[PDB]
Order: sequence, then structure tokens, then C-alpha cells
Amino acid sequence: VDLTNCDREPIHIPGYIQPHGCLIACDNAMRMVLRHSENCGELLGLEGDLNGRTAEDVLGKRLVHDLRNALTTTRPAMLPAMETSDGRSFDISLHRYKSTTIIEFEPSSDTQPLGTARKMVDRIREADSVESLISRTTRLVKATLGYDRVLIYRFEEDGAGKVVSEAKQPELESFLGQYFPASDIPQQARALYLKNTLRIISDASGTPIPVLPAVDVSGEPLDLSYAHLRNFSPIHCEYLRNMGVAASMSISVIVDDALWGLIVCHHCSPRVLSMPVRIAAAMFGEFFSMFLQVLKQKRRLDTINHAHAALDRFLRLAAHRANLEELLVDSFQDFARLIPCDGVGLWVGNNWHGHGATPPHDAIPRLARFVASVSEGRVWATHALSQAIPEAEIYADTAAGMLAIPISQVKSDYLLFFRKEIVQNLNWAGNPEKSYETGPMGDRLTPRKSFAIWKESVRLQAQPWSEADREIAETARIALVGVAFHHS
Amino acid sequence: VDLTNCDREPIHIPGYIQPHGCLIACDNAMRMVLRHSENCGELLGLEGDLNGRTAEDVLGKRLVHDLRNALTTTRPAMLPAMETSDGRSFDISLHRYKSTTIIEFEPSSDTQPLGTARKMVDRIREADSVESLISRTTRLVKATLGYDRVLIYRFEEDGAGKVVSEAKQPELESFLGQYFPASDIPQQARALYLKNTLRIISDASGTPIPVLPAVDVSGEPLDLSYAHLRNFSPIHCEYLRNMGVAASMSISVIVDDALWGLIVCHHCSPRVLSMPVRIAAAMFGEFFSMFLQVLKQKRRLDTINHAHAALDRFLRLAAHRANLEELLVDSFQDFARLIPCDGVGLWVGNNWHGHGATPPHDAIPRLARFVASVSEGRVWATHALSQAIPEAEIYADTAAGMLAIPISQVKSDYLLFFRKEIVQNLNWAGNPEKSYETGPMGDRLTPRKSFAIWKESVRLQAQPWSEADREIAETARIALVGVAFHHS
Ligand SMILES: *C/C=C1/C(=C/C2=NC(=C\c3[nH]c(/C=C4\NC(=O)C(C=C)=C4C)c(C)c3CCC(=O)O)/C(CCC(=O)O)=C2C)NC(=O)C1C
Ligand SMILES: *C/C=C1/C(=C/C2=NC(=C\c3[nH]c(/C=C4\NC(=O)C(C=C)=C4C)c(C)c3CCC(=O)O)/C(CCC(=O)O)=C2C)NC(=O)C1C
Repeated sequence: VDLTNCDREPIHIPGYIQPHGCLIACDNAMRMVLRHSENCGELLGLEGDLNGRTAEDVLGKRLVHDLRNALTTTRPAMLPAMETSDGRSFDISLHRYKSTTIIEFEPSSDTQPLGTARKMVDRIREADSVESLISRTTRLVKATLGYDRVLIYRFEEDGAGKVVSEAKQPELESFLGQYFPASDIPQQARALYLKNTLRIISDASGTPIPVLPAVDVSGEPLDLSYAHLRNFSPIHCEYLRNMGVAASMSISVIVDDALWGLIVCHHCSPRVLSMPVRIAAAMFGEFFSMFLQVLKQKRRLDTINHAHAALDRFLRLAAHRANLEELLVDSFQDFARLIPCDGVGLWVGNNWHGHGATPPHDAIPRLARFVASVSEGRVWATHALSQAIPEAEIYADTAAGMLAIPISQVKSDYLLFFRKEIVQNLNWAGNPEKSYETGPMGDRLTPRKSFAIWKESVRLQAQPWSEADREIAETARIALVGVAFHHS
Repeated sequence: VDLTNCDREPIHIPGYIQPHGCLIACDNAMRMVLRHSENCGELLGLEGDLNGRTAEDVLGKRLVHDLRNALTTTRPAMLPAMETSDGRSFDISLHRYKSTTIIEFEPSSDTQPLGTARKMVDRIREADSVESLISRTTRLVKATLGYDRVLIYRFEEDGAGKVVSEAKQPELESFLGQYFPASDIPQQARALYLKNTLRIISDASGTPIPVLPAVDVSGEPLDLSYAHLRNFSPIHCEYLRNMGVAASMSISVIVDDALWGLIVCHHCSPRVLSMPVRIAAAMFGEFFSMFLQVLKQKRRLDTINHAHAALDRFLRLAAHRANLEELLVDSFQDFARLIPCDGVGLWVGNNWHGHGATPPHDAIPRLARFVASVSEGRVWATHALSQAIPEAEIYADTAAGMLAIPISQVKSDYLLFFRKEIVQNLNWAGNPEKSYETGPMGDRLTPRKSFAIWKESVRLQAQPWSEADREIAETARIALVGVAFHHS
């Protein structure tokens, strides 16, 4: 695996686990040990090979009975402070996937998992905005789980990631407002992150423990998709080492059954969280996901309500004026309140009126012509104007994205909304002087090169028009075409 | 074509047109007459065959120049009061589809199309609810276009149609609140109705004029998809004759780029609308579609806002009470305000509390068990309970549909919403004594048998849970699981 084939890496079947625990794979109904981690002996105090030997021979009739009764769904069953025949005490993660029972053993903590979680969930459930929930969560998770850095990664439309909040040790460099490309988290990883709520890396520079056998008789590997001990891609491992990150923990933020983003915790020293703390963090993750979902819904409603109110106000004015074109010339800048834009313009009766960051005066008739061509009396929008009009590249720094609203059924009059190149709007709060030590596969696996690659990928492009933007533009079209008809 | 193969009828290529006009098909660039209607001669005053003869030879160099310049999109170009070489005056519908130019001739009216339309659109654009827009539109269209009956057909989720408003002559029978099955308008018709804004039938018992040739050299038929003179299925023709309907006009209501339903006008006598009146009706259709869309959006917002307000109120109460289970037992009936239901129930700590039309007390533990099984801590909903629990058939008249909201992360407590069998809720304002004269293919093509077939198809089923219903239920889940956590 290298930078050429890391996008198709089968990370779900690595045939290795992390040192902080040991793994035993069994048949569908926990009779026979088919696979075991090389370190199974070292931790459980067993000698020789465990494969072929029966479940009750290796663990003990006592424990095997508890595990069978528990497996009653692909969601792993957590079972703390379980006792082996020996007398050693382990925290046990038990799950079943592809008709194979997987049992993960951890040296066992003793704290209240629901107790920690309730404290944390109480402090976020009164948040009245996405921004308030996001900003407090990094701060809160850092204080509670004592990680050196906590980021929230939010996925863009194109799969790119933005760092939307950060709590960190003062000495560490900030990634706040920094973007990373979609390739930095390939599709197969995003699929696993949708299936596993949270994901641990105890030691990025630790020695991986192989699973025996890696491939069985039938030629199948062991699918560690739902196994918390699953080993990390050496590509990501090298990325964390280059950043000075030794340990990580990530929580999946699931909103409307989609991967919205990750809460990602970085530590500069090796770090294992005990099962009870992981349970608490996972439950915090669920409640964070649920509350962000409701807040996302409330904001959409408020945005659309505000647009409806603005349009009602405008329709009430339109009735009292005789000349609608006069009212539009005076009013058009006020429509910038409806949809986030860096500039708005009115093209009415082959005349141009601008406000904010619009293309130059001479460029407008070409655009207007183009809009009349493809619009077909519907809202038209692009985040990449130069891809539609190559000569539009020249003014991308001012207007890289456009949304056109037809304001007349009869004539080709348009209300145009403009967005600057997304690179212009960067409020990046990082250090450009900060250099990173690289490994075998070069400086590609550094936040500096990642950010540079993203910047290249969004050249001459604006912030994409959201679904909310297009809903409001459609409601505005119907309102403006509606009164344009009344005034004819 | 008969009741066995009428669902796959190729209505777009019938090889016939209606008598109230004549049709000439030409090559992609209007050089050569490839096809013509048999009645082309009778109306235009030409002798013999027109096929093979050039465009300029049959129409005249004067007219052919105007038609070419006009065809500058698959949307037909309307051109009233055009003059032939002869001196006769025609209204001309010109369109191009599958690289074939189709020209439709009508004996030409003289009224203002934009004038009529503006009067009508003014009277609907101040409607503040869907119900107000719907009720006034049938009344308005009847008064303006003088049709004997005007219905609005609204398509259900399953493709079935409901008659949601009606203006009619007092002597005629009412179809208000009556449903018809999805098969009464097959998929290929719904596809055409999405492509053609409005659709005329001048005379259901008129003689269809054939197109010559029906099939050309290459073996292709003439696609009359966008032709207003296209002839109707003999199946539908027989349906209208059995109802005593001689003429029809239908307008497509397009909402969020989907076929929402039809404005359908029935006349007991033959009836042609002139091109200028059709243009007006088509523009009224567009504005009706646009205003219903905005009103649909406003109602969804209001519904979701109201739910958010109710939940805030409930969360404010939950803070002041100590015992949440006590509050739920006292309050649960109030959640019936959030989602339209005929009954609501609380299943908390293996205890049942009912309100309205719920299943019997003894049936609840079975349901509760089933819900805990399939729910997996997400909102679960069916409109057909007996399909999931066969023994639930017994109480379908009281509860045929259920939506279950999990109110706890930890225990299997549920808030259950119930809907009666959809047949129970019928506010049908029609005449069951009214019998219909049938034709060759029997009593299937009567509103009485259509309604009977629909009733059979929705037996043991409730009104489906809308997207709005499920959004609110999800927000309620997050609110109730949220405070259940705080109180543990
Ligand atoms: C060519 C393939 C590459 C690649 C693969 C890869 N990434 C994985 C996980 C992953 N990658 C990131 C990226 C970042 N984290 C940061 O903090 C920053 C910058 C500050 C970046 C750019 C992250 C956050 C993650 C975690 C994903 C998660 O835990 O859900 C993985 C899977 C790792 C695993 O096995 O758990 C793979 C494979 N990364 C590359 O950069 C490239 C080019
Ligand atoms: C087996 C096929 C059948 C069928 C085919 C068919 N229906 C078509 C159009 C159409 N059908 C209805 C149905 C009704 N109109 C009413 O007023 C009532 C009851 C009061 C009913 C049940 C309607 C309204 C329409 C008009 C559709 C439109 O104009 O968009 C067509 C196409 C007609 C055409 O060529 O324009 C076909 C084919 N109808 C059957 O009942 C059955 C079984």
C-alpha cells in the first residue's frame, strides 16, 4: 500500500490488531476457536496454538455461557469486569459479523459510564445554536477526556473536511478554519466510520499484533469492521507520526443517517481509554449527533421563515408603488439578506445595477445572455463560473459563483447573486511557518501539503449554493414573477 | 387494446388526431412534408396527397418563412391568426420532437390571452391556505371557461387520486371526496401530463382523423407527445361517454417538479377552446402550480414550528416535575396535537395508557413486543398493521396504522400514534344510487366501479404517515430521549 493504491486500501481486513488488547474469533455459535491474536497467550496466560481447540477448553465453561447468552444485530455487546477460569479480570467486546463471532479482551477500569456521560450531555443539551454546541463540545471533551487536542471535522458537499472548532494545549499548532481534501479520508473509511460510532488508536508508533491465520482454508480474511482493536492503515499511522500525534480517538457525528463529520481527539503521548470511558464517549457522541440534528432543523426553519417575512414585506411595498422596475432598482440590494452572497445585481430591461462583489460592468451582458440561454425560466446556479464561461476566470477573485433568479415570465430580467472564490473568504487561524518531519512516502502526509492540495482543488470556485439557498431562490422567483404579472 | 393491455397502451403514438384541427409533419428543418392528417385537404382547401411535396409548395413561401424563424427547446410555439397563400386564417401550434417538425392548424378566435389570465391569477394570488386556493380555483375556472364540471384531482403516495374540490351544474352528480385507483391514469399518461401543461378532448364521441402514413419506411410511428391534436385512448373515451362527458380539458399541477394532480374540466356537450383561451388557461395553470408550491412550503414550516413550540413547552414542564413517568402519564394525550392521529397511547414500564382510537388493552403487549423487536431505537411506522401482525386485522377499523416513538435510550418505553382504516374517515359527498350506462368493455369504466376497486385496494390500511409526520416524530424522539437521560 502507497499513495497510488491507498484510496482502494482494504482497511476492514488488515489481518492485524493493536497491542492494548487481544482478539479471539469463533464460529457462528461460539463452539470452535478459528482465529486468535499472537498476544492471546501473553495476556490470558495460555501456551501454544488456540486454533482448533474448543471455546470451553480455552476460556472456561463459566465465561463461554455468559458470552453466548449476551449475543442476542451487528452492534457490539460491551461486558466489563469479566473473570477468566484463571482469575484475571478483562473488559470484553463481543460482536458477530459475516457469521463469525469476534471477542476482544482488555485489561480492566472501574468508573460510572452513565455518570460521566450524563454530566457531559447536560452541558450541551441547553445549546441554542449549532455554533454554541460546536464551540463548547471541543472545550468540554478536552476537559473531560484530557486529550492534548480535540477538533470537530465537518464534511463539505465535495467530501472535503473543514475544522469548525478546536481545543488544544497552548504549545500545539492550530488547524482551526483549515480544510483537507476528500482523499485524506477515503470512501471505505467513511463507510467504517458510519458503522462504528467511535474508533481508538492507542499508539501510532506501537507494534501491530498479527491475527493467526490471516487467511483461512476457504481463502477468506477476518473482517474487523466492528472490532475496536482493528489496526490502522500505515498511511494514516505515518500521517499521525508526522504531526507528532501518538494516540487518537474519533467519534462519528451522524445527522439524517449521513456522516456529517467527526469529533477527533489527538494525544502527543500513547493513550488507551478503558471500556467504561469509551461507553460514556459513545453515548455523548449519540446525544451530540441528535442535538446538532435538531439545531440544524431549527436553523433551516428560521432561515426560510426570515425569507418568507422579507418577501411578504416586499410584496406589501410592490402593491403601493406603480413602477415595479423603479422599486427593484431601489430595493435589489436588500435581497442580499435572503441568501448568503458577497454581491447581488439586478439585470432589468438590458440595464445593470451592482452591489458588493459583482463581475465588472462590461462582463455582465455576456453573463445575462448565457443565463437567458440555460435558465429556461427556472433558478440557475453554479459555484464554478469559469467552467461554464471560460473568460469568467479573469474575475474569479470577485465572482467565482453565481445564482440567477428570473424575476419575469415575459422578458429576460434577472436578479443575480454572486460569491467570491472560496480561497478569498478563508479566516485561517494556523501557522504557515510550521514545518513537519516526513517519513518514507514524503511530505504528502502533512497538514501543510493536505491544505495546499485542497486550495488547488477549489481554485476559481465559490462556496456551493446549499439546498436552503435554492429553496429561498425558488420562493423568491415565484414571488417576483407573481407581482411582475400583476403589474402588466 | 382492452382492460388487459391498457396499462401498457402506447398513447403517445396513436396514429390518429381529433377532428377540430389538421396536422402536417415535416423533416427536422421544414423542407419536406413527410406526414399529414387525412382532413388536411378539407380544411386548407388542397387536393390529393401532400406527402413528398415540399413545405413551400403546400403552405406557401410566405408562411413557411415565418414558421422556420419561430422554431428557435421542446415547448410548442403558439402563433394565432396566421394567413395561408389561399387567404384562410388559422391558429398554428408549431413544435419539434425526435427531429420531426409538427405543425397543427386550427380555424381562428380573437381575445386577449394575457388579459383573461391576469384577471384569474389576481383572484388566486391572495389565497393564504392550500384549502382556500383549491376551493376558489374550481369555482373560478368554471365561471371563466364555462365548463359543466371542474374537479381538482390530487395524487396520493400510492398513485391513487382524490377529488379535493368540485364546481358543477346542480343537476350533475358530485365526485367530491371520492378516490380512484392509480391504474385509472397509467404511468405513460402521467409521463405525458408532466410534458404537456394542458390537454383537450373536443368530442369523446367524435370521429378520429388518421395520420398518413401511420408508419413510415424505417418502421417508425409519429410521436404526438407534444401535439395538442393527439387522439385519446378508446379506453378513456369510453369512460367519458359512460359518465355523459362529451368534452374535457385537463391542466397539470406541477409542484417540486412532480405531478401533484390535475385541474380537470368536463363538459356534457362537445367543446373546443380557441388557442388564445388555451394560452390563458395554461398560464393560469403555471401560477396555480407556483402558488400551491409556496403554500405547501408555508404549511410544512407552520406544522414543524408548532411541533417545536409544543416540545419546548413540554421540556419546560419536565424540568419542574421530579417524576417524568408521572408527567408522561398525565401529558401523553397532548402529543396528539403534533401528528394527525385518531388515537395516541403511552407504553411505559410495561403499563398501557390509551386515548382515542387505540387497539384493545389485551392486544398492546404483543404490539409493544413487536415494536421493541424492529424499532432498534429509531421511529417505526406502518399504514398497514395487519401486513406486519396478521392478528392485528381484527381491530383494523379502530387502528390500521401505527407510528412508534421510542421515549427512552435504556428501557423499551414507547409513545404510540394510531390511525383508523382510511375507509372509516371517508367524508364522501356523492350518490350511491346513481347508475352508469356501460359500453363494450363493461362496468369497469364507471366512477362507481373505480371507487369500489380503490376501496378494496386500501382495505385494512390507514392514511400513510407523511414526511412531515416522520420529521416531527424524529424531533419528538430526540426531545423525549433527551430528558429521559437527564432524569436518570
Ligand atoms: C491516500 C490515502 C490517504 C489517507 C487514508 C486514510 N485516512 C484515514 C483516516 C483519517 N484521515 C484523517 C485526516 C486528517 N486528520 C487530521 O487531523 C488532519 C489534519 C489536521 C487530517 C488531514 C483523519 C482525521 C482520519 C480519521 C478517520 C476516522 O477515524 O474516522 C484512514 C483510516 C484510518 C483508520 O484505519 O482508522 C485512511 C486509510 N489519508 C491521507 O491523507 C491519504 C492521502
Ligand atoms: C386500464 C387503463 C385505464 C385507463 C387509462 C387511461 N386513463 C387516461 C386518462 C385519465 N383517466 C382519468 C380518470 C378519471 N377521470 C375522472 O373524472 C374520473 C372519475 C370521476 C376518473 C376515474 C382521468 C381524469 C384522465 C385524464 C388524464 C389527463 O388528462 O392527464 C388515459 C389517457 C387519456 C388521454 O389520452 O388523454 C388512459 C390511457 N383509465 C381507466 O380507468 C383504466 C382502467
